[PDB]
Amino acid sequence: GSMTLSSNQYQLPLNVRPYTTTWCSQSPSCSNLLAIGHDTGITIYCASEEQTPGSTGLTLQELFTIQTGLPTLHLSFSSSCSYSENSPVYSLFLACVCQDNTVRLIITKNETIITQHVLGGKSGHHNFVNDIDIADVYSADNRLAEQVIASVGDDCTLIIWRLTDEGPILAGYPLSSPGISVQFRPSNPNQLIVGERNGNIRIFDWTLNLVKNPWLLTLNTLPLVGIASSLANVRWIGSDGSGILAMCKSGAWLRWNLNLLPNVQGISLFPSLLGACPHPRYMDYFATAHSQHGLIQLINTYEKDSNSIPIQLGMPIVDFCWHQDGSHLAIATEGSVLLTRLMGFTR
Repeated sequence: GSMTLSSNQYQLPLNVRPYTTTWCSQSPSCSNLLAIGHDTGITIYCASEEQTPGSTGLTLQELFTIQTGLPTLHLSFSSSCSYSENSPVYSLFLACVCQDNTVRLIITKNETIITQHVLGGKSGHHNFVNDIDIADVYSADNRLAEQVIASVGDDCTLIIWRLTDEGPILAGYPLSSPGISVQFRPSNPNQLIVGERNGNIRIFDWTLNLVKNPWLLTLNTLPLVGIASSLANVRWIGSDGSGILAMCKSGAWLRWNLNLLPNVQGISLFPSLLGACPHPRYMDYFATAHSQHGLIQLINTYEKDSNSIPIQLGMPIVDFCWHQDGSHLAIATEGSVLLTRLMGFTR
């Protein structure tokens, strides 16, 4: 089944290859900002309402480009991003992964990198970094105590990198196979979830008091089901992280709510190289792409036979993400970015 929608497409400069897309949802004032990581940096767009009469849909305006000089492969905005008028200035805080296998915190005034912290050499990952996330930690004082960056790689380690009122604190934790996803728990920056290539799913409170088994809980997709039987990503679902959604590269997906099996399982119409993209408002929904062919399936976890395919492009999809409003998707192709509004989520 198809879906009613409208899409605008914006050409990227002919020499610009995109790698990653993310909305600045973590910060309320900046939630209309879209970042595209590409081969020489990060380009920031602002989504706003169209000016020509009779268009409730959003348009995209390119703002500026943060120069890095090399590919940016993964990217996450922090909750400290802010905007102020009076010459308007965006103050951005971005965690990212670059082609040199560094994990970074990039702090900006519009395009200008005022401060940059770079984790590389011997302190950082010793192989490809596959994913990154960032969380802001506030103490009993209610001020910003720490910014915490988590990253996982093919060196089979999880790195926790805290930038404190004391300076940096670095910690590495061993995994049983390459770390392919990491995400802090919504509403609980003390906890995170790690997906491993082999199907292991680590839940971790990094603040408790290194060992071989620091996890609170390890789930596992392997008995319930590079491209194989597992695993593309795993994500928290719900405002409080009351659920977990895991997606294998085959398209097999699993959901747990928080006899010892998952609450529900299924399989996407297509393989899922990038993994699942959970809906930001309706926890029963997630999107998954056939990235090489340019298809996106929208799956409702409690309604099987709902073969909903809102998107077919006839060209590969590089990455995609939901806008916080839950109606728009941003989709990067090899030479463009699309802004797509699904009318059924309207709103």
